[PDB]
Amino acid sequence: GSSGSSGPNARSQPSKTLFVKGLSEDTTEETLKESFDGSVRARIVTDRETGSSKGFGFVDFNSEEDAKAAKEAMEDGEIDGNKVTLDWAKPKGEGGSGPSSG
Repeated sequence: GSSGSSGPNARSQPSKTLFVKGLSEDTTEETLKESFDGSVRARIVTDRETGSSKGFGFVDFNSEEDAKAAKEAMEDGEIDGNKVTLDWAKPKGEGGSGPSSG
């Protein structure tokens, strides 16, 4: 039962835009936006060869807070009958430099 967290629960501050991966080639920014009750806008990536929705985009929020609160909601949500994974749009680097012990 013991359940409870504080803050973003990460090393650095959270992101305002939520990364949504696992959409349907048809999934439009429209269905992606609504999916998150609170967001202000939505974006979807498209291929340059085929010119069709790759299957992932992003959801812009007024603030990291609103975004997070929306992430937990759609945490296990599925857009257009398809499971989607929400993750904080954050880079990585030239491989793996940053988080370490010694």
